[PDB]
Amino acid sequence: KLPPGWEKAMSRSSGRVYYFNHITNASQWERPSGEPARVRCSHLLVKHSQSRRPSSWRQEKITRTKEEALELINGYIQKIKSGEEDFESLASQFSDCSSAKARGDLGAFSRGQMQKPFEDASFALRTGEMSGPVFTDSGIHIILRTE
Ligand SMILES: Cn1nc(CO)c2ccccc21
Ligand SMILES: Cn1nc(CO)c2ccccc21
Ligand SMILES: Cn1nc(CO)c2ccccc21
Repeated sequence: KLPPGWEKAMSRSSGRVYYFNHITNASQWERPSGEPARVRCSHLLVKHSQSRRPSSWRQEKITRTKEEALELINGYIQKIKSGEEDFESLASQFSDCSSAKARGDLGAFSRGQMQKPFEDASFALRTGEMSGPVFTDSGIHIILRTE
């Protein structure tokens, strides 16, 4: 039926069908469109107190809760989807990953290099697509597949 990871669901608030991807946590109204040795991704990381390393270039001691991290991630996704902000702009300003200085770009990678949920989401994204919140031991990620 649908590309890897996609399923149909019903909006609680509207009653209209939508599509959700359980690998990437992406969700959208439109039916999803249409694997490579490597992908290229950018990400925005929000760390929390249970991150493997609760520290970043933004904050020496990261104290926010995982739930608070998820709310930040949700808010960034909303601004990216509305066009109010660009992913690259938000990553540069707010990613707790040092890749913030490269607008979140991580370069190209294969399977067997990244943390597993990150890898799975990255390879399930089509070129140009963005994930929903993806959880790893680093924190919570928004992932943008660029190649
Ligand atoms: C961890 N990481 N990975 C990349 C790849 O762009 C990068 C670039 C600048 C700073 C930190 C970085
Ligand atoms: C600048 N740069 N680039 C990469 C991966 O390409 C990387 C990984 C760890 C730290 C810095 C890094
Ligand atoms: C080893 N590894 N795994 C991930 C996935 O979060 C990651 C992100 C940035 C730099 C290195 C990284």
